[PDB]
Amino acid sequence: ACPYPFAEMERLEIHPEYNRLRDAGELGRVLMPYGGETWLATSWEDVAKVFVDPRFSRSATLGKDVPRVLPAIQQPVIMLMDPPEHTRLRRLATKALTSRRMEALRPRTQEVADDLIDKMLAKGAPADLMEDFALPLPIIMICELLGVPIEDQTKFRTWSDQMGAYSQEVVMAAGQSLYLYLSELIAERRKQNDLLGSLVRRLSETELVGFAVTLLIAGYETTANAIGNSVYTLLTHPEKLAELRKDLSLIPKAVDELLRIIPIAKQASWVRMAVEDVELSGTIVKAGEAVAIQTHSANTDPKVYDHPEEIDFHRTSNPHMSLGHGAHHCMGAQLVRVEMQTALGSLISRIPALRFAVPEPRIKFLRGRLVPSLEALPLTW
Ligand code: HEM
Repeated sequence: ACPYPFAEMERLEIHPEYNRLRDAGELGRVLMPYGGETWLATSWEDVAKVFVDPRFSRSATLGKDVPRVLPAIQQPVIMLMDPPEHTRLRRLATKALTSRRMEALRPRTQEVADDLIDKMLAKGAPADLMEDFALPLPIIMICELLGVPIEDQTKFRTWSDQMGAYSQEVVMAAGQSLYLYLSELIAERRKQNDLLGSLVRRLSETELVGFAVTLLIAGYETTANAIGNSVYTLLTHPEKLAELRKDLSLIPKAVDELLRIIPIAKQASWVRMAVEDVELSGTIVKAGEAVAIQTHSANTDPKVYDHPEEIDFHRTSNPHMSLGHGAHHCMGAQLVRVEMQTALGSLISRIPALRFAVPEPRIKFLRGRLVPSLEALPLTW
């Protein structure tokens, strides 16, 4: 078993191998740094199975020395649950966290988006979209979706930023301040029905605050990167920026085509566990063996997509895996699209003379994460 990761993904590209195996119709076996060897799925068909098939448990690695990447062991989160606990827990949260409820935020997003622009270009010459726009937009929208008082939208932020750049005694101090402030908020909503109110309706207080902290994590630093990384990719392919400044009616299907093509992690997912013998790619991953997935190789499979390694805003359908598949599919999906749609949309519309302030090859990324994130994205206009 050839060791994994294959190469520290510097910048935003992928190691050839993944696509090599997809096409080989080969299921990879790799040696992860911690825990042991794992299997590795790269095909759309075989990444679809691991997302949706019930022969693969996410439960079965809580408290375990499982084929992993970071030494720390994972601490029961929703994304580490199987049916029917997961299903009862998702079934409830879906009744509060609605696709409607999320479309309902588009007018606010416009405000914070279009006034985040106002400020940014109202300041200096060159800017840093990351600190001036890509990072603030999603926390502000997270807050607004929780119905956090705008008088604490900053104090709050400051707490979510110190989850690193902050001392150990003031990491947990932040978390505990966020946990105790987020229960009190749910306490001051039980007497009244928005998202936190709707959540109180069968969920335990423990699961209620749990979820509120999860959404913060699941969709803050991820949504930042999507906005950041997309702008980047769009500026290094203007044939396709231009295609969006001519008509903005495209941006929905664009957001999804940018989601397909940009890698969401620097490497393969947390591993799932086979709870019964399964065939993937002609191999019998036996019960107990572990399988990690690559969404990118699935998101550019020629057996599923035409001209995969090419952008195209007219794709009939777009069954990408950047936002998950089946039971555990991203329950921000709608908010994400909303955020990203209005984020890029105005951004483009407002400032159609946008460009890098530096030679792209010179635009640096970070070494100390699992998701690809720009260290800074300086621009001009
Ligand atoms: C902006 C880019 C985002 C991307 C690319 C993204 C991607 C994903 C992916 C790939 C999963 C797969 C879970 C899995 O099957 O392992 C997922 C799950 C999830 N995401 Fe997101 N997400 C984003 C933003 C958000 C936001 C903004 C929220 C909440 C406000 C959110 C909440 C969740 C939740 C709760 C799950 C777990 C659902 C479950 O386990 O049933 N995400 N997301």
